[PDB]
Amino acid sequence: LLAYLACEKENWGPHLIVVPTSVLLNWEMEFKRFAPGFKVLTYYGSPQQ
DNA sequence: TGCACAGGATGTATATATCTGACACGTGCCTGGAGACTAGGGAGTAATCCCCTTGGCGGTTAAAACGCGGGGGACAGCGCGTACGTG
Repeated sequence: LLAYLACEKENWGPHLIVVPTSVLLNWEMEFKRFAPGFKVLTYYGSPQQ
């Protein structure tokens, strides 16, 4: 659906997912596996990183 | 002539009468001791409601705890001289 929004319209936008802490890496690995052309960030190291 | 002696001329602690100072006793007018009336402030109670607990599982995060390197600062040793101790 997010890859459909990039090709259907010109809206890309900064998106947001809310994942549990155990499946945090599977969405990044799935984002590199499926639909590579998206820029994805993650969230680790709350006080410093 | 050199020498001991008897009595006076001054001292000196000793005992006695005398001068302050503080403890002890005998009063009386501003205090207390006590009797009665008032009453409002203190002792007692009936809901109340409201924030304050009761007990313990996990997940995760930010704070607390440990560990080593070493660098610079506490700290000991020692000579000087002038600044207060002593007369």
